[PDB]
Amino acid sequence: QVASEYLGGPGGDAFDDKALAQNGDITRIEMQCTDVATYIKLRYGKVDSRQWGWANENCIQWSKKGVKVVHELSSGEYITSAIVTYGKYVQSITFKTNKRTLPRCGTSATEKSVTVLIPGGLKYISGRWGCRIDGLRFHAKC
Amino acid sequence: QVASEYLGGPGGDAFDDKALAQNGDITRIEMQCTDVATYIKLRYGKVDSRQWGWANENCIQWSKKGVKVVHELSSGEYITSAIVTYGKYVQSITFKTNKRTLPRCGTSATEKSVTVLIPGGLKYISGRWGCRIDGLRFHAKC
Ligand SMILES: OC[C@H]1O[C@H](OC[C@H]2O[C@@H](O)[C@H](O)[C@@H](O)[C@@H]2O)[C@H](O)[C@@H](O)[C@@H]1O
Repeated sequence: QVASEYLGGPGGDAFDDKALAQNGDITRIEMQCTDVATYIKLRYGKVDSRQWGWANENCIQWSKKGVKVVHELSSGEYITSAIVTYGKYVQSITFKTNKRTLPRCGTSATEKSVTVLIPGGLKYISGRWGCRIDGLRFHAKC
Repeated sequence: QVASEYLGGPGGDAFDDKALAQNGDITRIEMQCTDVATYIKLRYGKVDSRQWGWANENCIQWSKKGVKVVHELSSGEYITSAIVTYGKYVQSITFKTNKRTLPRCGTSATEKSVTVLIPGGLKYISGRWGCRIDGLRFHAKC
């Protein structure tokens, strides 16, 4: 088991997709994206996780909601890196796969930025969520 | 395996330690360091690479030379982060391991900076070299 540092802060509630990943490779990314990323929801084989973020419509009181973005992954497509900007929360995420680069979720990229290599491809994520994505940790197929 | 983007420029000649890295984990880092890093040379298990940089002493016409810096890694110690400043060439390299942060090689850090995280540890480097380190790419273990 290989995993990155946790990137983000202590708000929200912890989540962990470890068990759900026993379904198989990530086949889809769903996010909600505005000036910042407000939720993430990956699909492991055929099974989605819960929506990790945008806990309720009342969250408009603290950030914009944004637009739902989906990337359906093709067979043999694996997420191999993530550019993350973060501070108190995850601000923006830019995934790259072994087949293509994907657009950034979160138009603002002003906080500290790191490029996380994800050896063997991303296996699953853990982190913290509430009205947005408080933090993420990337667990690799290695 | 998964790799970072290529950081640097198109000068020099390509090198790639992939085949050498079959000989083992990185056990040693050697660099030549002045205001910029002028060469890099890793050891994989017991097997040293060629000196990637400072092709000859007349290279002093185009940059300073620097001092030789050796870091021996303990068993189970691996490089989990590389902060690189770069443009036309690699300017500076700051390696962090799971045990300690190593000093920057290259006292000047004025060029574009990137922080590459390598969960599980760096496996090997590739890049381009001549009088100095034209560029580097970081390869993970899977
Ligand atoms: O590795 C750097 C560089 O090394 C050799 O070039 C040395 C210098 O050549 C001068 O002609 C030039 O004006 C300088 O900019 C170069 O640093 C090597 O031949 C070259 O390919 C490399 O980029």
